Parts: sequence; structure tokens; C-alpha cells
Amino acid sequence: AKGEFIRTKPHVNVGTIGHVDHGKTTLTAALTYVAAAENPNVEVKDYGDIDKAPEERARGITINTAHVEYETAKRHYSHVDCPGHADYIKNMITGAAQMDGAILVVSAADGPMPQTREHILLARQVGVPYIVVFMNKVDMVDDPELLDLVEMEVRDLLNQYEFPGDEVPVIRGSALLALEEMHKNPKTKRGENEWVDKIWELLDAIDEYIPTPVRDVDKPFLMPVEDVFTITGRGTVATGRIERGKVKVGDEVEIVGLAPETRKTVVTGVEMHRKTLQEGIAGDNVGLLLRGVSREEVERGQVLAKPGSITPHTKFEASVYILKKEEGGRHTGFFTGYRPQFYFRTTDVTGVVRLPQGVEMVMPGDNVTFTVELIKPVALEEGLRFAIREGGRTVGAGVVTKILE
RNA sequence: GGCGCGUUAACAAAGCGGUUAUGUAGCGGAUUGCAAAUCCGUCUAGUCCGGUUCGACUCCGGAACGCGCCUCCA
Ligand SMILES: Nc1nc2c(ncn2[C@@H]2O[C@H](COP(=O)(O)OP(=O)(O)NP(=O)(O)O)[C@@H](O)[C@H]2O)c(=O)[nH]1
Ligand SMILES: [Mg+2]
Ligand SMILES: [Mg+2]
Ligand SMILES: [Mg+2]
Repeated sequence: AKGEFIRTKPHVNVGTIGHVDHGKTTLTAALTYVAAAENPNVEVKDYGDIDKAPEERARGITINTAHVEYETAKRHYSHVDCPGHADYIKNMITGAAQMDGAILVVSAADGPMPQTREHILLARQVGVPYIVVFMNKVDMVDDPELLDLVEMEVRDLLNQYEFPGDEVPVIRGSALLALEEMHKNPKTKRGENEWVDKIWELLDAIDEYIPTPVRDVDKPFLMPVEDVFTITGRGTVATGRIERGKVKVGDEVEIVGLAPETRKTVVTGVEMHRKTLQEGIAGDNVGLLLRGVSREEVERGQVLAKPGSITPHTKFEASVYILKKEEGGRHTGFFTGYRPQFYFRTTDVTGVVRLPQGVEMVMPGDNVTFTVELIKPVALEEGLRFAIREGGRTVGAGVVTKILE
């Protein structure tokens, strides 16, 4: 008769991002294990429990995001483990759309790779405010001077995308060794093992660097949909991180974006990690039960909002920076008619570029402003950041400056 | 969420890194006494957006839509 989520401690959303195989998943399992040893609430999550799909089992990689909860002495967490493969960045963006802070995982053996800087840029344009790096796989590095070099380059990479690279906490360690340790003896506490302690160093960094975001509960409700489930006996459920406002049961909301209609529905449920919540407020990784709505009347990319608060749009001008050749972007310029993919929070959508009279071409590494017309409407705001991806690579990072309509 | 499959002109159906495959009706037009048979003409050719190239329907990327199969239970 179920289990309510009591706000004993402040809740913050986190996740793991970084190049493929750098360790994101192992560290996630490691986090739940060490945190559990101290806090008995944390349900342990093993590597197999993270990458559970058969494609992930055989192919040996994280293809879609995984949601895991744990907590320290100070705050509760909702951890979203992201894919590092270049082919599945589409899903990496969706995870970053729910992070109040992100853990940048960088293998000491390889250093900052293509998806390292790619996730920095992307996470930024999807809302991720602060970052906590974690030099993983130190157990494979002999020369200490090399680890210094790794740390230095990761700081430069953060400062390249306007993050506070010099102030960002860089915790060296080894997720594999810490996880292994937690298996042999799960009673292990702080100060008992050096590898386990390096993970506690991490939890402490998260606790002290990533602040508990200012909650905008005074603004109109807005809940970017991240996932849609079909729960037997209950109905259709939407999940995501509340951006602003609050939501108690019996509240009416609109499903805006990716559809001509602006469907209405009443909420018959609200839960934070399988736990019923009184009323989910901003920063909550909820799960709302939508009345009358079917398994396909709502989808990721849309947005649950206060009825009337948002009116979906398609046209808009924005200030954009086209990535350079050596940033994983284009090597050739483009013109009007170019139809790339645009990313606004949990939304991916094709749009057409309309260059202004006076400009004919746009070269890589140029900061330019232009109009865009999406093939579908979506919750847009002046100031909202976004991404432009095409051909498997990110090509531009922009900011909405005026909604044409 | 993932993987696969389908997209050439009004429709049908090919080959090919470059100098015109091709068929078939709907319409138009010569023509017929009027038709018919037969020719002349017609119609978004490579769904769309990028890359390689002197050159792309053809090669490599992406996207849209459609359809299947797993995954997807706060
Ligand atoms: N030597 C060593 N190996 C490690 C460490 N952490 C993880 N590994 C190993 O490195 C490999 C990749 O780890 P991973 O699966 O990524 O935890 P990923 O970044 O989640 N992968 P993906 O990007 O595909 O989602 C695995 O073989 C894992 O066991 C570490 O600290 N040291
Ligand atoms: Mg992983
Ligand atoms: Mg089939
Ligand atoms: Mg459930």
C-alpha cells in the first residue's frame, strides 16, 4: 500500500556522460554499491541490471538511458546513465535534458576523445549547468605525469565550451576496482578501502559542487516528456523532469508540440521512482498518469504544461555557432534549404534553414543568426538553447532569439 | 528505445560514376465520313537534406513517411 517519497533530503538529478567505454556504466553500479553500504535505502544496481536489453547484452554497450536512484548523507539522487557511442547520441541528449549536473567520465588510459567534447557541448545546450569530472581507469596508468596531462586537457575542453574548467572538481579513480571490492565485501565503509574511498570522494564532489537548483515552482507548469509507458491496470504514463511549476493529482494539463492538436488531460497519478508523491514540484523526476490519453497520443519530445501557458511554434530566428571542422562538425559551408535536426530538451525535429537577405553561405566556425522552420510545432521560448545534428555529427549550437510564430 | 524493410516520371519496370532503356493508359493533336488501328505531343524520374567527385538516380551520411520484429512497465 505503496511507499511515499518523503523529502527527507534535497533531491538533485545527475547522470554520467563521456566517450564510449570510458566507464559510465561501471561507475554507476559502483555508485549504488558504495552509497548502499552507508545508506540502507539505496537498492543495489549491478552492471547487468543497467544494460539489461539483449542488444546491450550481446553488443556489449549502453544503447538507451537507464534510471537509477541512490543517496548520500546530504542529498537524494536520480541518476541517468547515458550512452557514449556516437551512433546513439540522440538518446544521450534526452538524458542530459534531465540533469541538474553531469559527471564527465574520462578514461585515464585514453584521455579526452570525440564524444568527450561532444557531450560537453550537447549537455550544455540541453540545460546541464555544472559538471563533475571523474578520471576513470587510473589503475591502467603508470606515469603519474600522464594523469596530470589528462586532467589539464579536460579542463581546457570545459573552458572551450564556457564551463568553469579550472574550478571543476576532477576526481581520479577506478570504477572497476571499487565495484569489484563492493562485491567481495558489501559491508565496506569509508576509510576501509582506497578505491571505494575515491568513489566517496566523488559523492562528496557531487554533494558540494552541483547545487540544488533554484526551484521555479512559481512559474507555470512545464514537464518535458522523456518517456511513455503503458502500465497494465492503470493507463498511460509520461515521465520527465519538471522544469517549472507543481503538479498534484486532479490537475489538468495540456500535451503541446509534435501534433496539430493541443490535447487536454487530467492527472490521476504522480510518482518519483515507483513512489507516490503528494505533489511533484520542479526538479522532480516524476511519472504522471494521464487520463483518457492513449499509449500513442503522447510521446517523447512533447511537453506537459499548464493549459494555455504554452502555444507550440515552428518559425523562429536564433543566434548560432557552427562547430569547426576539428570540433566534429562540417568542413563545408551551407545555405538556405539545408534541413538538419534540431534538439530542444527531449525533442528532436527536422527544420529548414532560411538565411537572411544579405547572407548567402555559412562557414564552419562562424557565429551567425538565421531563421528556422520546423516541420512540426514544439514548446519554444526566447532564450532556449538547442542543438543541430546531421550525418551523425553535431554541426551547430544555438539560442532562440525571437519566435516568429 | 533499437534493428530491418519500402520510396524512379500519372502508373508499370530496368540498367548504369557521365551522349537520351522501356512499357502503359488519362488529356491534347494530326488523321478517319465520325471512329477505330497507327504515329506527334504531354505528365514533379530518381522522396527530401548533406558528403565524396570535374561529374551522383548510381557511392557514403543524415531526414520524412509507411510497415514489420524486439525493447519499453511510474
Ligand atoms: N581497467 C579498468 N577497466 C574499467 C574500469 N571501469 C570500467 N572498465 C571496463 O571498461 C569497459 C567499458 O566500461 P563501461 O561498460 O563503459 O562501464 P561505458 O562508458 O558505460 N560504455 P558505453 O559508452 O558503451 O555506454 C568494460 O570492460 C569495463 O569493465 C576501470 O576503472 N579500470
Ligand atoms: Mg555505458
Ligand atoms: Mg517485414
Ligand atoms: Mg510501476
